[PDB]
Amino acid sequence: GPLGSEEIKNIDAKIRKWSSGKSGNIRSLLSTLQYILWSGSGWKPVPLMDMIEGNAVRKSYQRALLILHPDKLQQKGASANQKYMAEKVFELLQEAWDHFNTLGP
Repeated sequence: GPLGSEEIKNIDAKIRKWSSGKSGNIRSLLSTLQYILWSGSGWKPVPLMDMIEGNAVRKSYQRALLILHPDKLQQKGASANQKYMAEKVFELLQEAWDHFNTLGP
């Protein structure tokens, strides 16, 4: 159910399994979003070879923002649990974006 404890803990666990060994790495997260997002989020898969140069990374990041940004989800009428899942994924994406723009991989 919306914000149900068992559902939320299950979402937590899926996000942990998905993000493991990817945290801080923007390409690792972007290249695998299709494995964590729900159906018809709008995400199109993007292989590592399409996110090599800086502007390609930035473009793919923009696309992820436009899906996962809490304001966009609210505006798209997402469910409470969708918003919860997105907030966790979006936190990971932001942390990785900041690393990309300074240290890289």
